[PDB]
Amino acid sequence: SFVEMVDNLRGKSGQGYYVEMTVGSPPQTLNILVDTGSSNFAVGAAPHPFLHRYYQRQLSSTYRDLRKGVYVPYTQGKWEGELGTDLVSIPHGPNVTVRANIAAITESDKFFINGSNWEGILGLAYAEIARPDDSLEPFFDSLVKQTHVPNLFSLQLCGASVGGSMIIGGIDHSLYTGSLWYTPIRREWYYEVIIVRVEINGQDLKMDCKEYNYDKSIVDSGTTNLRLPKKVFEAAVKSIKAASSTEKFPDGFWLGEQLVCWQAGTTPWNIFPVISLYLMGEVTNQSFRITILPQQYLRPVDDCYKFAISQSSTGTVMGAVIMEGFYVVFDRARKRIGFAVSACHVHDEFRTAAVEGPFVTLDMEDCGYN
Ligand SMILES: O=C(N[C@@H](Cc1ccccc1)[C@H](O)CNCc1cccc(C(F)(F)F)c1)c1cc(N2CCCC2=O)c(=O)n(C2CCCC2)c1
Repeated sequence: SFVEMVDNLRGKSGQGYYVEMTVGSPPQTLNILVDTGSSNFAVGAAPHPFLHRYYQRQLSSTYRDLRKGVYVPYTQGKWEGELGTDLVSIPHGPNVTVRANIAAITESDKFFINGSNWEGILGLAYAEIARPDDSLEPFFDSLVKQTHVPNLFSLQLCGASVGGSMIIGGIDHSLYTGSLWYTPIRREWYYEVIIVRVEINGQDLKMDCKEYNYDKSIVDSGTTNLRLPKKVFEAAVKSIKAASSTEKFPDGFWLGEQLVCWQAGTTPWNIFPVISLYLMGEVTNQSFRITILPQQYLRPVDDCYKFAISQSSTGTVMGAVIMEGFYVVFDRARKRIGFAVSACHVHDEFRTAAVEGPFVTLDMEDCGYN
């Protein structure tokens, strides 16, 4: 049913992926960044030098003021504004119209990005993390309640400027090859999962697995990098350095401070290691792994790249670095996230991104922090 949604996503580099939407009556058109790591629907609603277009409440006859402000701070950027509801559609989405909560963004800081082509943000996670609180129903919850759209969506982010698909209401077999493998959502707030082992070039990092999920581990289409807790990050960087020691790089590279260059075509991919995350599976003592290549974690901007693994103090964030290799299925109805090899992933002639299992892992519940 879903060819109509294929290729409904666009963007630039590490400036997020966006889908076209309409708000209000008559329909105003905006591009909205798709964000599995938050839960507020919000839109530019006033002049800003990075916005070429914005939402104008005056001239929608279906607007309703809710007379309540709201504030949202992210790992990067923050904004405040004014709540209301309005009628909203997704043109290359399902043929439906819904009445959703919408934040009209009045002030903001280091949120909007110059030349980005998007004007708001569609928070696809659960109510538990909506500002101002619980009770502001997120967009997808309204969609599901107000229509007959099944309670799942799936994302295929291609890292080629950049493109992909958001299939709302199901799964499209043309976007992946191999099998889908599934991990439980641990709790409905973020799309929280449990990582149970980490390998770099087939070698185990040998930490207490609690450290991998310290605070929490989440899947987040609105974050660029693979972000890793302090302890895990360093250990990761040590192993990555050693396997690539055949050449040396500035300390500022490993910190994302720098950038690193080679003769167009000549990038020494092979000297760089494969990274595997093992995730909790669906059956007793059962896990599977996702493997990424350096083409995913060295992101391009002589051909030059930035190291897109970085430190975090709020847990693991599996952003675009992770997602670009896979088709990712957010199966809210069964509380699980599926991974499969994406049909648009960047091939090495020697190696591939992979989703593999089953494997056996004991005490998987114990890997989650409390
Ligand atoms: O924090 C970021 N993403 C937000 C959403 C967002 C989109 C566009 C601009 C700014 C922010 C995600 O929502 C983060 N989810 C985790 C989260 C942390 C804190 C609070 C919340 C919540 F729920 F309250 F919103 C959620 C973030 C974080 C980024 N960073 C900073 C260090 C490495 C990295 O990937 C980043 O590069 N981006 C890029 C800018 C455009 C999108 C990719 C974004």
